[PDB]
Amino acid sequence: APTALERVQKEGVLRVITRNSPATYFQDRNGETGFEYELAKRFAERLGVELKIETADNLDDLYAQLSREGGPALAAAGLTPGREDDASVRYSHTYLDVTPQIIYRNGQQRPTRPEDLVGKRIMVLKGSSHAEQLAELKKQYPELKYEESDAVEVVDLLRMVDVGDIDLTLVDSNELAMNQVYFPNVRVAFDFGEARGLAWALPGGDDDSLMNEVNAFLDQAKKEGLLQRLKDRYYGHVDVLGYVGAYTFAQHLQQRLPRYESHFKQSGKQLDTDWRLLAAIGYQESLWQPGATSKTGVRGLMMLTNRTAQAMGVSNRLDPKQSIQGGSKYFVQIRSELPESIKEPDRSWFALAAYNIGGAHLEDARKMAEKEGLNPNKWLDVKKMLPRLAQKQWYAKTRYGYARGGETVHFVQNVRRYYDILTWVTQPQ
Ligand SMILES: CC(=O)N[C@H]1[C@H](O[C@H]2C[C@@H](C(=O)NCCS(=O)(=O)O)[NH2+][C@@H]2CO)O[C@H](CO)[C@@H](OS(=O)(=O)O)[C@@H]1O
Ligand SMILES: CC(=O)N[C@@H]1[C@@H](O[C@H](C)C(=O)O)[C@H](O[C@@H]2O[C@H](CO)[C@@H](O)[C@H](O)[C@H]2NC(C)=O)[C@@H](CO)O[C@H]1O
Ligand SMILES: [Cl-]
Ligand SMILES: [Cl-]
Ligand SMILES: [Cl-]
Ligand SMILES: [Mg+2]
Ligand SMILES: [Mg+2]
Ligand SMILES: [Mg+2]
Repeated sequence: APTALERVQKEGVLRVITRNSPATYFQDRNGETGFEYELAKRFAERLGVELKIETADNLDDLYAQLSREGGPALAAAGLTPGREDDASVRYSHTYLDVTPQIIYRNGQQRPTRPEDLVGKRIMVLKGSSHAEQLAELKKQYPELKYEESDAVEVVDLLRMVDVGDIDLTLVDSNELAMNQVYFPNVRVAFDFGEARGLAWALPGGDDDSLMNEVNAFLDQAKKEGLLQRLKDRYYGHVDVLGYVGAYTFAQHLQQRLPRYESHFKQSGKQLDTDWRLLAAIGYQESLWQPGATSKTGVRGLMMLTNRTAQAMGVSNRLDPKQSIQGGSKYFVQIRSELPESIKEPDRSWFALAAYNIGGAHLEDARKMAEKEGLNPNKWLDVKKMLPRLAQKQWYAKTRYGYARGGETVHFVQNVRRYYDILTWVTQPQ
């Protein structure tokens, strides 16, 4: 009889079940994203098969699907293995350590240990390891009360805390980091339990043909730095922006962006470009503040120089609509002017670089890349060269000389992250 691996290879497709959420798998007009989506896509490529994503609305359904006749090959969904073995399911080697955290609302008193969870309105996801944690606690503190939802995602639980619908929830630290940027009031109360490893889940039984390939792949993903890169993209917001930076973005998202969103959308539509990337530029430049001012005379929401403003037909840099339109037009123009050899998505990142440092200094970095045997059409390569423009040992012999290339790297990195954050916004219940 055909093995699990042989079935997949024969069918030419790897069916992967997951949750529908930015952390795992998420659809947006510009494509599909998610930590689990990208990791599973790489695994399917390793196997030389097509990835087919299936989703479940809660964990019970996810595990039921995995254990059904005709079910998917594996589940990739930020799964925490249960405390006890169950014949219905087997787990891979773990690929991410996360820490469960009790989450509370700033403005209310912070519980600091498990006993403080008594007397609170708590909600967690049904069928979760988090629910098990509380069930175990309830044996010690019978007055403990908590509710379980089988019809929402973690973003919804965190929103409930943010607006005061509940007092507390319990989530994985990576989920908190990803969502901190949406909820200005949520805070970590304390770490509840030891860190644990997330793992892919396979059907029960004694067929190890696919499992061994999964584990070989995960080890390779770790070695290549793929796990780290995905971790940083999806779960790195607090690591990179800082914790205060993260919940401060959340405040600005709630209070400032609604004042300007229509302008960004208007400009994006007329320029045929994603408004959320435009908005991300605006956040990095001014934190969405139309009266902002840099040290060097640059002003406004999109931080246009007077030269750029004039060139774009901006007559008032301090007017949010004009700044947005001018900055957006400029970004689009310089993206269009990039060498044809630079392809998307890299092309957009090079355009961000040029927005900040100008096309001339950017060309110097591309020339440097080529000289170093790197690919001048790949952003990740040229990004390595940009900081050299701030160092005399490198910039003195370049055509255009000194430039703050380190700043530019930071600029592009931050805008790309804010762009992701805006793309991953979901609607409340
Ligand atoms: C939107 C805009 O006006 N960008 C201009 C950019 O300003 C940057 C400058 C930066 C800035 O002022 N950073 C702060 C420096 S400091 O903290 O005040 O010292 N912010 C602006 C947009 O990202 O400088 C470059 C390079 O000269 C210009 O390229 S060039 O015309 O081809 O030379 C580019 O036009
Ligand atoms: C140290 C730091 O974090 N500074 C931030 C500042 O960036 C400066 C230039 C820096 O990193 O040294 C940043 O200000 C904007 O930075 C972008 C480039 O990333 C510039 O193009 C803008 O002109 C700058 N705007 C202003 C008003 O200075 C701001 C917020 O993004 O935060 C600073 O803490
Ligand atoms: Cl999420
Ligand atoms: Cl620099
Ligand atoms: Cl980057
Ligand atoms: Mg749902
Ligand atoms: Mg999980
Ligand atoms: Mg210069």
